[PDB]
Amino acid sequence: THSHGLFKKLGIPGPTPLPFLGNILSYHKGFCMFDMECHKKYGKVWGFYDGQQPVLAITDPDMIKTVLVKECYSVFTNRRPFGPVGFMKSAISIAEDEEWKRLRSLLSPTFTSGKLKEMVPIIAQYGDVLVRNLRREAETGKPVTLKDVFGAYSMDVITSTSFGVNIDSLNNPQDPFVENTKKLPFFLSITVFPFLIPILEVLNICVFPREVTNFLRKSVKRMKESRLVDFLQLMIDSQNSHKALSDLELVAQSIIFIFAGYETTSSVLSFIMYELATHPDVQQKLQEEIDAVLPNKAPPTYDTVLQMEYLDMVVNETLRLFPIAMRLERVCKKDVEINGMFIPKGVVVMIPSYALHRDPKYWTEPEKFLPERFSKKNKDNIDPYIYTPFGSGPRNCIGMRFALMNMKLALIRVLQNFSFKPCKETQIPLKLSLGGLLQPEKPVVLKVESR
Ligand code: HEM
Ligand SMILES: CC(C)(C)OC(=O)N[C@H](CS[C@H](Cc1ccccc1)C(=O)NCc1cccnc1)Cc1ccccc1
Repeated sequence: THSHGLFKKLGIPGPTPLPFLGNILSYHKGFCMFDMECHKKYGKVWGFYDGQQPVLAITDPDMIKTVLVKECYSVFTNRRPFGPVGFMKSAISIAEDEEWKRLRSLLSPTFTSGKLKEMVPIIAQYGDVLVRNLRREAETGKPVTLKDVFGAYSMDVITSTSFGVNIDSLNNPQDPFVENTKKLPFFLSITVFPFLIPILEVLNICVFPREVTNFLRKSVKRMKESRLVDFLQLMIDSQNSHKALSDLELVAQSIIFIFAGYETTSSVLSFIMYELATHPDVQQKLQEEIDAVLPNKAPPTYDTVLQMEYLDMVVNETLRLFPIAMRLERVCKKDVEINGMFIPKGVVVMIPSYALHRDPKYWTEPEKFLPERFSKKNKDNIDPYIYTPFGSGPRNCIGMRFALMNMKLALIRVLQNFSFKPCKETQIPLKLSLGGLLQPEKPVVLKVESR
């Protein structure tokens, strides 16, 4: 301190920071709105300060590719640290440098296409649970809260695809597992006071409610020593050139996968159903495609899901509008130059995906939900370093193909059986949480009718 002269020195523009707070008061309307304003106010690069922490936003695609792919191992290896994390330091998305590289290797084969194909039957079964739970509300002409019913399904897939546990968490009961996973303003104080992280790490306050972590640490070792197709097994089989996965490390990845696949899968489904309800022609076109590929509500398979091109377009265009990461970030670990621009050590480089996905300079009518932008005709004109809903380079979303498959199997089975209509209580137009997550302000409620 005061680092608040850094961008002024390098001649990079940006909004003037306030002492101690940097630019964070500018987050009051949300990260996303701030990034769009900076994009329009300042052009291709700009800097700002989370507290004392310099953040350099970059929007040039070549420069993005340099940061995410070309210089990843050498410079831009880690994300911005947050805490306190406790033992979750060993989790893949949080770990750093060689320890992350290791964990990436031990977990990468778990997410192959081949392994994903063997997970489809198990992921198929809970699609049926999803329909029946939906019908009980469709037969009772009462509006439905999608996040609840989609969460129940996403919850259902996680416990099965990661541990073998099998529940209908929606109704079926207070089964011992649904509840510790229920615990599925503090994080802002971190940024003005990031020097308090090591404080909280010697105090063992875990952002992961220390009890849940205590529940699964023992829960895993119950499962481990009971067996001795799912993620736990795929990881246990792995610990049988890198030191094998420890027993606590395995747990920490389990936790990351539960987090990853719960509110992401559920929220993206809710975003998709909102678009399909408020664009009835897309919904019908999708329903026809599904009936053409799977006549008589034939059960979807891995191969038939990959066959559905309009399904893919609907999914991709939704992710354009609602990229739930909002931003991609890498810590600069060395003095470097990329594409004719100096970057000093310790700067956080940030790619503002939300802003890039809704930038008129690449997207016509960016606010409109228009699946055709992803027609095999048009999909080729889309810069992969502008549309980046799963990141890019060695540190992109490891769960990407699982998550696309998991969501699509849900949609297919659901669209075979129901149509989705707006209720008077639907928020139209949907608004984003002014807060820190990409979620709707009010939850998505829609009318559900049986075909
Ligand atoms: C639609 C759902 C999802 C989306 C849009 C999504 C998106 C992302 C994005 C944008 C990143 C950052 C990548 C980067 O910085 O370049 C990421 C990281 C990650 N995601 Fe996902 N994700 C989703 C679901 C999942 C699921 C289901 C898993 C299951 C395990 C998962 C596991 C991970 C992991 C482990 C990382 C950290 C990768 C690493 O640091 O090596 N994600 N995800
Ligand atoms: C800005 C603040 C500090 C408020 O919260 C974050 O920093 N939020 C996370 C960073 S840990 C994240 C999820 C998580 C893990 C433990 C406890 C809560 C949450 C994780 O790794 N989840 C797997 C995942 C999540 C979403 C998409 N795909 C994969 C979000 C994150 C986004 C992209 C890459 C890595 C992390």
